[PDB]
Amino acid sequence: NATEIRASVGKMIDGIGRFYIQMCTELKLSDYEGRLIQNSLTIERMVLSAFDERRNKYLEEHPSAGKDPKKTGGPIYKRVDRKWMRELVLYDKEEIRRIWRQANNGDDATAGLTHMMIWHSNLNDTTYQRTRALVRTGMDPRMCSLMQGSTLPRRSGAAGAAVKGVGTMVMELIRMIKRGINDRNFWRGENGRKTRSAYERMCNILKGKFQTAAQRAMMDQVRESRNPGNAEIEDLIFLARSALILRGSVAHKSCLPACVYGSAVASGYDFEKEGYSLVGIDPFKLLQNSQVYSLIRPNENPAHKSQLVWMACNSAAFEDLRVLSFIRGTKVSPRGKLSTRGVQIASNENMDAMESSTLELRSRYWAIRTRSVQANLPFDKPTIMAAFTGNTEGRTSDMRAEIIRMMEGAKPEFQGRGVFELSDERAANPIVPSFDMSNEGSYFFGDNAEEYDNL
Amino acid sequence: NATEIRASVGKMIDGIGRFYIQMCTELKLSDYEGRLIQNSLTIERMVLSAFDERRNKYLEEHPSAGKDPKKTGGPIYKRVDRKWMRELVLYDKEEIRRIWRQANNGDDATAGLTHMMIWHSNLNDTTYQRTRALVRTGMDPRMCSLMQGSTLPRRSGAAGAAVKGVGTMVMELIRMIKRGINDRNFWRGENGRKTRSAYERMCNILKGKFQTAAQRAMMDQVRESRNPGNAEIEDLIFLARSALILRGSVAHKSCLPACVYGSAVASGYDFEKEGYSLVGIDPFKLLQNSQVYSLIRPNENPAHKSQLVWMACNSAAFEDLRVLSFIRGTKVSPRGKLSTRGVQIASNENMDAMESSTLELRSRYWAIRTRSVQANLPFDKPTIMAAFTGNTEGRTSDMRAEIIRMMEGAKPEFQGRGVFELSDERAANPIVPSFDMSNEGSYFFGDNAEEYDNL
Amino acid sequence: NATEIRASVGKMIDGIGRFYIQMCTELKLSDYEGRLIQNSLTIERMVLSAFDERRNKYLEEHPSAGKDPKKTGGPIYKRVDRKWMRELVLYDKEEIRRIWRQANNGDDATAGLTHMMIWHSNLNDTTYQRTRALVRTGMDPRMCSLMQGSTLPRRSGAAGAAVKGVGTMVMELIRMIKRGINDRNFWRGENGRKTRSAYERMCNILKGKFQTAAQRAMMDQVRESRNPGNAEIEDLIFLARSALILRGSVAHKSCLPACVYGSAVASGYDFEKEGYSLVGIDPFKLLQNSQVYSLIRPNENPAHKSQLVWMACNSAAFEDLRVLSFIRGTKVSPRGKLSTRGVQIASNENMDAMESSTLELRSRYWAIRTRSVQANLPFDKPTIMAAFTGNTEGRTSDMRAEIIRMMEGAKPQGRGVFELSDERAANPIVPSFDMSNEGSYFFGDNAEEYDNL
Ligand code: NA
Repeated sequence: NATEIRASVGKMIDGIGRFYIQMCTELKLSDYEGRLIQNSLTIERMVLSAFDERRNKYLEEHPSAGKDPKKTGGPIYKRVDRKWMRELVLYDKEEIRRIWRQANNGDDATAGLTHMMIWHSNLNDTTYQRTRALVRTGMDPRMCSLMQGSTLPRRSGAAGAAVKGVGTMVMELIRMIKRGINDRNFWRGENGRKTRSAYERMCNILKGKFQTAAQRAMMDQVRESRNPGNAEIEDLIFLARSALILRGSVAHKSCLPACVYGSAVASGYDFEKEGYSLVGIDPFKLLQNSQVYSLIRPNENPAHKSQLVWMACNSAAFEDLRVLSFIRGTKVSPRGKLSTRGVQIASNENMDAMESSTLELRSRYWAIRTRSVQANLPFDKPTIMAAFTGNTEGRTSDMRAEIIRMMEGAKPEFQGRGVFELSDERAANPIVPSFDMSNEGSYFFGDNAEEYDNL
Repeated sequence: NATEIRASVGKMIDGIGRFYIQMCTELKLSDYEGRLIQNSLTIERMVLSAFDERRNKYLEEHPSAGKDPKKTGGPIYKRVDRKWMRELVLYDKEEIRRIWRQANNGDDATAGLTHMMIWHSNLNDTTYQRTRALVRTGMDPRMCSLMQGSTLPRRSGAAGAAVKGVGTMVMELIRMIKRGINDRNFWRGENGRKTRSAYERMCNILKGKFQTAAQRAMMDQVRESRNPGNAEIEDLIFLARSALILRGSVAHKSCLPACVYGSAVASGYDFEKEGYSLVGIDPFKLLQNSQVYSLIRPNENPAHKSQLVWMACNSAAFEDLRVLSFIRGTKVSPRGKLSTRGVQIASNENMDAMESSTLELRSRYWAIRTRSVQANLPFDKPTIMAAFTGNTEGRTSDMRAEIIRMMEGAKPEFQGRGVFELSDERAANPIVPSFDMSNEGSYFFGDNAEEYDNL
Repeated sequence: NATEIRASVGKMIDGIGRFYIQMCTELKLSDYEGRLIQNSLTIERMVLSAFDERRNKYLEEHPSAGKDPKKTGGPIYKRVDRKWMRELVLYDKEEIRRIWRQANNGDDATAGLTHMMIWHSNLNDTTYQRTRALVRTGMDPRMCSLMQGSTLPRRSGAAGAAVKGVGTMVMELIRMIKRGINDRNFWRGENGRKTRSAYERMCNILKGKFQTAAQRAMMDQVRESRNPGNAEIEDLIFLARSALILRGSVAHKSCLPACVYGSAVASGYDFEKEGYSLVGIDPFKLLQNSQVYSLIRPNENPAHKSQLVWMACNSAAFEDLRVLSFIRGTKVSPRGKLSTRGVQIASNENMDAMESSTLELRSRYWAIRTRSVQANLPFDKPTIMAAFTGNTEGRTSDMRAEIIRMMEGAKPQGRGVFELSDERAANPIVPSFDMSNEGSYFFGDNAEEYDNL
């Protein structure tokens, strides 16, 4: 029955590929322009917008975007007369829906839509900073390593929860609890009932993330509080600090851009026959054989742009760079050292100086997510100081004292990688890694990237 | 009437040059020795000392320096027999005053004295750290980016105030308030009236720096407190933290050393005819055409010494390094990464190992200070954490809550730079910069420079 | 009489060498294998274990190690058939004691045992991080620069105490005071008298470290408290923060591995004739003439492994890297920038990928510890913030206010640098620092935690 899931997962990868090929024909893009990752993002955004229907389920629309809510589109980049031309294309949302379902043989393929949504979330996590959003909710900016999927749409329920990190959940809870503090009628009446049911659902999702009985117990107390306030906000802050040392269980999905899937179907490949699994070597096989191009701004390093895309494709922004450097075979530097900005090109950017280069998406080894010798690496001092702080004042409980005790005695042993040679297609001989101890361990060390809430 | 100001500003630049030429002839310096920036500083110090008359208005004299208060002087460096010789010269302050007024055609030229004072202030800001002075006044050492002109003399009135930053003002206020806490007779008597009038003047100067109505309002409350104490000190600390995010308006004057002005007049240049403006391209033109040399210690990078002087000449220590790197055309590294120390050579240093090199003071572009596409860059995490802290305990108010609300929701839209080609003398086509995002943004990131209070 | 101490110190250096030569012959190691620093560490551990007799005086034994407490040993590495072989050797502790005393001409040579113990402490200080142990005792992890000899054995006598830093002493006091808070029979009875006598001894040792009258006075109050608790713990935390700015006086002993001493005696050298002094040029002379090899893991920089050993040999982990870089002649990078791990090889590590390289232990200059132009360097911002914090709330006293005043107004352990050609210390060298280098060895530290094993 495990190969039956591989057939269904391959069936939707086939669907994303079939759709992207039709969109390239529809937009009349050359083979090079079809492999441009900037064009792939625009095509992906149109489907999520067409099926969203202003629900904020698959993406988040601009306030301007809601000027003609029956149409969707974005920038399409073409190479004309030795220069890069940008044009704003528009299609009817009903037309885009028709083409998407047509590529999936009449089906809706909600999973195919979700797949591209998580790929966008992984790209935003690897690209943009979230420290300003943490400060608004009264959080420590040093918890940036807990923000998995913090850019997901507001109403992406089932799909988003699996990818969201502990800090992302505490943020959506603190945001919601602070909204209750203002007006007392928030949690009362018919309207209140629905919001209370979502409150208990979010608390249970976050409870499932924690893998210690003490952390789960404190989340139970927060959920049972019929009228939450500043007391629960402080408990959630404390639980966020524990997540730094006593890490929660967060799922990482390796979602590639649509152009990769499309260019593999164009050659000739039946993902429904061969099957497909996001867990093992299948994503690495596609990236080794892939050919993706990207627009590049002046004073940008195309090797750093490649690391940005390669890391987002593997959902590795929150993993140890010393492990990523071993798998990649090249130093995976922290984000602050990257001479690059977002993959997307803003509308105010000038096209005259824009160039393109080949994205380097290959790896020396491949790895399977494992959540048997193990070498465990220490946390950096900012993580240690952010975790063991603020416990000298305020609320106290038997559960807080128990959690702090587990934090102090925290063992080296969670979301690991089993490294194998590319020639070892069947995962015969696991490779014991040999880390370069001079590289930084956190992708967010000295982070200087753009803030997400800028547009 | 705008060209009438250019003629008067050119008249004092002519005066500084005429004076420096006379001092080189007076001291019998070679053409190379006249272009040595160590000699330029000594000559500049003698004028500020001659007209100060122990007022602490243009400089700050050593306690030893007041052993013969009728004379002034310093180290003069000459190249004799393949080595650098240092000698201590002494002149009567009346003689130095006579030579200064003779070069300015009998005038006093107070503006010319101020100009060299601000140039010394900009050099000290770019060179020395002030974290120990911040700790003495109970401040956050991470507010080092608010210490513009923190080395200006205490009794430098109107001219110095325009250059002083928000943190410099909070320091001089807290220093003054703590002396009021100690002695109860402070605000009483003739001294009390004067010191209270200076207190209200400093509060209004700092109030003018802030560009939000809420910040100005809190400064009014601090001024109206007829007997200030620890309550106002805590308000001033909070306002300093707000200045990190809601930046004040501080004036930056590009003041070049006297040797540059002197070497331009020596060739033949009438700054009174052509005019001169510190705002536009005139300082960049002088630096492009300039030829300045500097003594250099062992294990010092002459390129890093050049960045130190070039940054001080443009008063850019408190600006974004990614903008300075674009204008300079070369990476403008943070101060911690500079393999250099102060420009001045201490009296205890050994001359045998001393060498000299050519200062690289040229730039790829020039820029005019503007206080129209704009790309806004995030603050580093130490700035964010220093700004949003300490507000959980202690004082709360309608004004404090309003300021924090503006800080949390602060938009990126704080003085910018307008970049132009050197071939674009009339500022026709503005250049949209392309930053290298791998460079650090703060000149004080990982700061390791000497403390200013050591001598 | 100063040359009489040089003769006795040379007498024990000769003993360590005589012993190591006998151990190489006993273990049948080649000349190369005798110069492998991994073999030297194993040999050194066997002597400390044989004479310890489970006292925790010279080392700290593993719980497994106490499965046959009459024997001792460790991993010995040999080069067989182009590969590195590891074998676990075992010897009777009485046999190792007999071989050690025979090399010192029948004497016990406790100083020689202490010498290798301090060398192990210096290596652990330069290698492993102690931030997790700091958090357990409620301390600031930024006080890592105060942890000299924090890995020394529990019952290490006078010699070990002298090497311990201020933060190491506050840790052993807070640990002990927290044990008194829990159980009250602690300060009562025969145990109570002894444990109280050790408490007053530790307080006086730490009092001697401080070199300001105010800091010494606050330690007196901590000692006189007949029943200490959380009040003294907070006083000790405050005194540790003062040590960041008002540094204490801690002794640093340059102890080289036994293979260095052994390889110098093998050639032929009478340390008892020439004498030996850990203070001056003698350790630098040995390192200049030394030839030491080290096993090296994949993706490790042998130049960084060399810096690790050279720094531990000079007990320099807690000194300014800008001074160490001037003496070394090469940039001495912070520990976070080093592409290396511990010198020792764990039992779970695979020998197939292991290689060896030559340790670069030479220096451009030598220096004598001096505790006359002086150039003083600023503290980094984490040190400043860790020192001036927590004084807004809690306990207050005339002594705390006096110490903070001395900290805020504090004016600027030195090194006197000389050329290698200047053996008689004629011309002191005024250093010329590279101001781009980081000043603290622990800046951005990413090394393994000492307690994990
Ligand atoms: Na970056």
